[PDB]
Amino acid sequence: LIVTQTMKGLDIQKVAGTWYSLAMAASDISLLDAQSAPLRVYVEELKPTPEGDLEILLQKWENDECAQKKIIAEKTKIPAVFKIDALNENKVLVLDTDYKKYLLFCMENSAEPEQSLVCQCLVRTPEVDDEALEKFDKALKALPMHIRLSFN
Amino acid sequence: LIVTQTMKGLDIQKVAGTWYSLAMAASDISLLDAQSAPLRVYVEELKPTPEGDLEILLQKWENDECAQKKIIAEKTKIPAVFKIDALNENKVLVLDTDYKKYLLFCMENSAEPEQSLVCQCLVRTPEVDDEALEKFDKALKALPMHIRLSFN
Repeated sequence: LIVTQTMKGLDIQKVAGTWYSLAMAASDISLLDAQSAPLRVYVEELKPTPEGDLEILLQKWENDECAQKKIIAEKTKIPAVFKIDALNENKVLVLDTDYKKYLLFCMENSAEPEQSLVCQCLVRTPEVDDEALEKFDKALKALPMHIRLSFN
Repeated sequence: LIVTQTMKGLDIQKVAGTWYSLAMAASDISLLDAQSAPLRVYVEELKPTPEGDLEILLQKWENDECAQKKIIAEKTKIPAVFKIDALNENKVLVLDTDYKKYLLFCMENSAEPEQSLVCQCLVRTPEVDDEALEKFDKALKALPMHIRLSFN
């Protein structure tokens, strides 16, 4: 990705609160094949830390259960780009957000071969509104997504 | 679906030959979740029978293997609509085909609650041409597809 495709003037403190994963897209089928993929998560909550970092509350499908996992994304030199300092490092890219309604973000795997990428459209409330989905779609044409999910 | 969304003037004898599954879409995520779903098949070949019926050579993911399954779709009173006379009956709807390049078809589950539906874009040769994908996309806007796959 590029620094221009990311958001500009992002205020991490305004993304706080709960969010709902509405749609999912991925560059490689496998990445979201079954409930399988390690990138097949659902953002439940976003909590920024005073030092500017990003705490993310996810939920996964684990052993017929809905597992809660908490991972922290560290602030990098570039805004809207966060790093999940793990054995396998991941970068959380925030593309666009109005803070109030939607929030589009992606997770990129560097270690992998080409560009393992996965994005999510997050809505504040599960309203019968579809501006978020639209914004999502427009923001994904410029990317090679091979799988596309939309949730009930 | 409706008799107008199906093809008109379809010549089953011209669809003979081999085909490749290029893209997949489904009305319900589950239907194509992992290699899982019973509708997660890949058309390898289409062989029409003299009596007008349709023999389909599929391949599935079975026990870490690529299983070959042959099912026959019986000719119904309406053209481009075929029935897979099974315990669980299924209807194979052919939407549009130029016989030479692409072929768009869907599989609908009647027994299910609402409208279990799954469609495939089939190409003759895996060319670097994308008219088929386009035709596929246009033919799916008028349908509630929640999952969308595209193969390497």
